[PDB]
Amino acid sequence: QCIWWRGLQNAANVNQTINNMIALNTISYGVRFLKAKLCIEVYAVTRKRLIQTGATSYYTDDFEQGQNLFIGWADRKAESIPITTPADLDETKLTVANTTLFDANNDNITKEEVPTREKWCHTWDLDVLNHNYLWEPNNLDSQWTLIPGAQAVQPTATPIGPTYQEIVIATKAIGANESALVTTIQDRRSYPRLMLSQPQIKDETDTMKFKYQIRISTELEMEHHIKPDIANPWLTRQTLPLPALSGDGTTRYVPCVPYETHVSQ
Amino acid sequence: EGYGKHITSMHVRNIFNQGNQVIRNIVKQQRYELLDFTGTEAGTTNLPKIIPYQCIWWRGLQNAANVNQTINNMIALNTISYGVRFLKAKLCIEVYAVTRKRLIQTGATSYYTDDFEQGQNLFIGWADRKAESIPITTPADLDETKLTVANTTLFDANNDNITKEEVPTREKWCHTWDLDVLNHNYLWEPNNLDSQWTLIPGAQAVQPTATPIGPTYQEIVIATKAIGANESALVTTIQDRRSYPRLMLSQPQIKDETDTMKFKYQIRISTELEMEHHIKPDIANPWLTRQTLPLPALSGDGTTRYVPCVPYETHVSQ
Amino acid sequence: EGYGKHITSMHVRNIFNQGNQVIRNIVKQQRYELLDFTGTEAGTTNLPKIIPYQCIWWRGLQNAANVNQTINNMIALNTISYGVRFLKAKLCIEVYAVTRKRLIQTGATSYYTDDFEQGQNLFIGWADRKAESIPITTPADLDETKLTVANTTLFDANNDNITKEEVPTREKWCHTWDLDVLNHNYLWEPNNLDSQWTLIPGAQAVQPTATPIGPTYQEIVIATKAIGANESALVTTIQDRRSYPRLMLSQPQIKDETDTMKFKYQIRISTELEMEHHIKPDIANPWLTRQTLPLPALSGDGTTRYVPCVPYETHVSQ
Amino acid sequence: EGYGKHITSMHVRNIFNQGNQVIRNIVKQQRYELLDFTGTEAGTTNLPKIIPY
Repeated sequence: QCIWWRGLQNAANVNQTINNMIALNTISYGVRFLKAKLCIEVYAVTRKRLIQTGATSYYTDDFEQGQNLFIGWADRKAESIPITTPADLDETKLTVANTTLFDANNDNITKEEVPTREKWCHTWDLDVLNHNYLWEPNNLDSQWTLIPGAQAVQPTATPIGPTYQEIVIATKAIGANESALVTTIQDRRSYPRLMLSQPQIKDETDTMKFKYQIRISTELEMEHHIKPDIANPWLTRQTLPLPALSGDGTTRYVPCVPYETHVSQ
Repeated sequence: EGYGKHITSMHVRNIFNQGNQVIRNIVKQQRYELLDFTGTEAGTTNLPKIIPYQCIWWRGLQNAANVNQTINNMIALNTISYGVRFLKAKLCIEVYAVTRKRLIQTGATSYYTDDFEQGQNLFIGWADRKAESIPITTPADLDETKLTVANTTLFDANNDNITKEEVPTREKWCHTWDLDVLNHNYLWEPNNLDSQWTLIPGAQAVQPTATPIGPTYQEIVIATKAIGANESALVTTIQDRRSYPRLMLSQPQIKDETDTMKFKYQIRISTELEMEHHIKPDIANPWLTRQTLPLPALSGDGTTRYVPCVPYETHVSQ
Repeated sequence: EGYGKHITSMHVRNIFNQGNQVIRNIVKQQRYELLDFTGTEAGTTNLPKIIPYQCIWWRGLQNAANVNQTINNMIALNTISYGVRFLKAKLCIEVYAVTRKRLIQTGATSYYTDDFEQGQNLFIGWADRKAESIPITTPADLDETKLTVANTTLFDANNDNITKEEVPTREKWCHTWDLDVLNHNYLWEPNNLDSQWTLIPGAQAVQPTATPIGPTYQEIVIATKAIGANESALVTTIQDRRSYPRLMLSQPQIKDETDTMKFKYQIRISTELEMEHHIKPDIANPWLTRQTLPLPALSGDGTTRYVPCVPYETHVSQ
Repeated sequence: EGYGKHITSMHVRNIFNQGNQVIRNIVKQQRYELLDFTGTEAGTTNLPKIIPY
């Protein structure tokens, strides 16, 4: 949900691709994201087996291929992601206290289990916008910037603005002289919270502890509409900014609504 | 390696329905009522009778003495439902009798008697081609028998602006409204319909500025709903402009001698309001509200509040 | 003589439905639970795990921590319904893991560790071909993880009376019951299912004389229901004899060294109980009860009460 | 042994394009200019005008 496809959680990962987008966003008046593709691979599954010599206890790591990684969708539930900083986006170190996929009383999660040699790869269609509108070019250097698509929920402590509601209304300031009125119809999009977890197994004392090796592949297709040959400052009327968590708040919560109901006509 | 006819490999499943389940209930209220234009007081005057179909009166809220188990169902279904979409509201009226008050004089005193006039018949006013509103003080004011507006009539000698259908005794007049305006997969917040200022679905863009409705009467809806202190929801929907003219009942206007003739009708007013409740999902989602927008309601501190009842919508060629 | 397209001659109608309306709700309860045969106490012993499908445990009554909005729907629908008929109860079990406790000794002390055995698998005991009952003290006793019966096992060296299907990890074992026995247009009294001694539909004619059920387990039902001080109702129905054997779960019985090997399984036990609620009619009829007979329940002052769980019914040629 | 419609066995992939991507831009320059052979100075003389394509 955060624009993490740039790998903003770390500066050590910048592919020339990102360096292209940074450039193309200088020469483009607007962009429309599409076909964001998340593709995950599990090379290994490793469990920490406690051991005791009776003098001391040391841990070792063994391969369990039978067990496998789980892809939680956090569907059928309303859960948000705290974001303090971009480093917090790292899915390896990102967690929410008192959350689990396996809930003994009521299991609300749809989850697909990913074995080692099988790769789990999901795709999002990020072009919601119609009526010939586009997204303001963003180098995606801010994590509070959230993907296209409208999940109408916003924290009142961090007002998004119009960009999560199907019917958009915004007054953009081109300059001191000219405001622009942007109005668009985009479809409500859910974007449930997606999470990864190990099997929950009580074993002895605390639950079993697995550590997975994965290769997480990402493709975010972006169509940049380049600025015209002659400067038009007023193309902005077709561009509306990316949704972003606003406010003075250091930590900010993305809605991640699970799903949208469907109604017959 | 396991054996059984029931066994099968594990596949992705979560049995929970994520809110796709629906329940269609019909809110039914049926009454045999007196329309008395004879009386000089308490809305029994010659003044026409207004049916507040625009207010959600289909629950028979004008009186607590009429609560059918149906309403007691809706009350329940509205506890377990995140949203509902009204549809096919059906008003069906029957005239069992027509009774006129014939003045009589013995010369010592004058007494009234009641005779049957079958030739004359009840009139259904639409108040079309005119802009008229209904004052609502309280729910008891919704009663169409006692509900009136001063200095109003169906028969206007100078200009007759009313479309009106005349209902004979043994003929029943039954009209139907399609109350599902909402599209783009939106629904109405569940309401037990205990408030009369709550108005039916459909968008008649007029609102009194003394009692601001909010967005729900304009085709393009924009609202920020408070789910909790933490999360606001932005509801935006396109619904069609709907007229909902003021519908009223009246007797013939006949000058006779002195004041006009006075009729009193016996009618059975049958009502069916079809409601499709979308039940809450198996797992609590507080944020389904983003697909629900509240019923239109007359707001403000005002005790008396006027429903627009716009007569009609023009049509334009493309 | 009246004019309109809506008008028509009066015909016999009463819009009220006289109870013909139905609502199908699915009671869903889904859990990821631990089956621990390692522990020496609190039903975690080697003793097999019993699933009390015979008790109405589909509400997850063994714990209040599991209440899905579904159950909160049934609670409501049972307020507005005169009767319900259960059907297509579906039990679906999944094994995510299989974990054995391997004893270890350093010679100073002995500690236990847990390893994965995928080759071994969970067993579904049917307790068929045998007559076994389930003690129920309280609803918490319904938990199939901690529910056990002393001196019971699936593997009996001398005579093995159990039909049992073995469930590997990635395979899910899912069985289904048809809970609509009732015919002749009869229904079950609405029950919020807050009592475990309440037992599922279907007639297993056995009852403990210490806890008399009443007529509801015999094909030919006869009961006098008290509607009020004034009116008794006589309910009589023909329903088919249903077995409902005791279903239980267990680990392999392996003697190894000293006590048998000890496995602990991780499972997700999925449940769908389809319920068709017949809503109360628009007008109160207290006497619909004549078509409803109460759910079977273990009665008496007894704290602990035994469900029969008859294994099977014989079949005879005509 | 894993379940999903998205899941599939792992195959050789490196999503990176190794330079096969191309962008066609048209460099456009458009002008309304004066050709003056009248002036006696500053290349405005009779001498022809050369376009340095």
